[PDB]
Amino acid sequence: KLHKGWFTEFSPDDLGAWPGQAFSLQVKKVLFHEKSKYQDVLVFESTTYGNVLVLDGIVQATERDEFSYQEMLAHLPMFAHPDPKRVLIIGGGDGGILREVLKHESVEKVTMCEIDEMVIDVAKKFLPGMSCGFSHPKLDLFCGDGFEFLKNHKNEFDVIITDSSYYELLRDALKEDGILSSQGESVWLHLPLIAHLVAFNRKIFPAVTYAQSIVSTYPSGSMGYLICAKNANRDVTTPARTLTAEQIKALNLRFYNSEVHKAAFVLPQFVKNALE
Amino acid sequence: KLHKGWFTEFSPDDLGAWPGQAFSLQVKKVLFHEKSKYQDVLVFESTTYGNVLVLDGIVQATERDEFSYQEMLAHLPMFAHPDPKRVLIIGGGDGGILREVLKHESVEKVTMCEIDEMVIDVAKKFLPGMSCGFSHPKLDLFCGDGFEFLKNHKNEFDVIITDSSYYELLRDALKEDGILSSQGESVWLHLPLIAHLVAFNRKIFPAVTYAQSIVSTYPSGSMGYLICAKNANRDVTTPARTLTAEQIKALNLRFYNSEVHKAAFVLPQFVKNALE
Repeated sequence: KLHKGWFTEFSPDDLGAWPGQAFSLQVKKVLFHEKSKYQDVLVFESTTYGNVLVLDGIVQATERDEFSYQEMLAHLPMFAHPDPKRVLIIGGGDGGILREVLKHESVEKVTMCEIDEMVIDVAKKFLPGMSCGFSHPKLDLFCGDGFEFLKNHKNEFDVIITDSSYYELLRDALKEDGILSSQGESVWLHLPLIAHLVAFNRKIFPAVTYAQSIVSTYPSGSMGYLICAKNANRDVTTPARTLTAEQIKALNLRFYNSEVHKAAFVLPQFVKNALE
Repeated sequence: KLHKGWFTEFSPDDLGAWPGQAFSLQVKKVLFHEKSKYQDVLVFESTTYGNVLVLDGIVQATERDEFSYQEMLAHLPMFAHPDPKRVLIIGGGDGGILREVLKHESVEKVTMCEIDEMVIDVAKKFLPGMSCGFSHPKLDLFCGDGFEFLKNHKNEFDVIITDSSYYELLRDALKEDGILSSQGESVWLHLPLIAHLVAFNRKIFPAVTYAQSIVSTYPSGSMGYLICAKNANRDVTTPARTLTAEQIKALNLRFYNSEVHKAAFVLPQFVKNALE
């Protein structure tokens, strides 16, 4: 997919998508490019965004933006839950969600399901500051069939996060005041898809809300986040406890905070319409 | 700048900017492309974004997104002011800000400074729904030297909006409870520039705040907005009066509302740091 010193993130319709547009990064030099038994895995140093990881032609992480979507996707469920001790990450090969989860002292053990071990190694070698947590004693790594895992691990997890009736599996895997956080597509591109996803979870969970935030290297520039809670009294849109100016700096948070937490759920009109 | 059925919004460093990246739209057919005495003006029908207007190689408006930045840039100052009657738009050749301003019944007269009459005509011909308001009896159009204009029109305006000391001119042009709204760059790209702009306006106005929102076709996907008030007691971050579900639909608002209004000022950590 590399051209004239330029990488272009085309939509998969190239012979869930973003047809009719594409975003491009200027390349200094390729640093890796193999095929694992799952996906085309490419990393390059870019002119202005640092090292960037692309999987199957889709940008996954950038050194320039190492924090924005990861802080939101992890910290939303984490701070909304009143004492998250047991956490599951589905996806996360790059390390960014893991890094953010480990900032919560209440965590006793954190399990991560990543099928492609090559993504982890790449991230270890080419993307530090994204992949520090892979040596943490609280990390329980698993490369197995993740569906069977979830079938056999009911009532284990205070928080499940997924980098994306599977949602019934997720519901049963959570403990009783469990919160779920899932990567939630683009309101600019997949609004009928988002509407669909929210609707069926309202069948499964007593509380389902959809927040969003800016993310530069994501198609069209905002990622959404689906957040479902098992307890009908959990308001996931106000965090359990509220962070002070110094608690934030202590935690090296660059995007997320209590105020931002709350505002990410104040949706634009056209988004609010389609979710009723 | 047109290639293989694809238009690419490169950064001006092509031999205030976004070096090292670019965004692209798939072209069905060109619809216009002339040089006026000011700027290269190009409009094309795109595969998936409708007709798009590009000026000097910079995307200005799209039929897919006709509303998001327009609704915010215009309605922020408009609803923050308690009775805006006299309004000035600097820029606005496409018509979008004007459309949104005319929704406020309190407006008696609205003056617009656009140098390039070719942009207005193009917008009239190729972009309806963006350019309905060019026939409104409240619109006072002006194609003159806009600096001299502002020198001679002191204490006339309740609201000035600009599609972008200078800012001293603007301050003097405003009446006594005047509010100012200016296109405010990208927090992803021009943070030292945003920091600079906010700092000098805190010298000029007793209240200066910076809000932002998502905007798909803008570089990296969020436009910022600079909002300054002459009265030190004006809190621009809470609108004067608060819109109901029906007032919103009456006004055909697709992005903006009172809740959204307020949240656009809740800045991400890294942005909040750099503005202190």
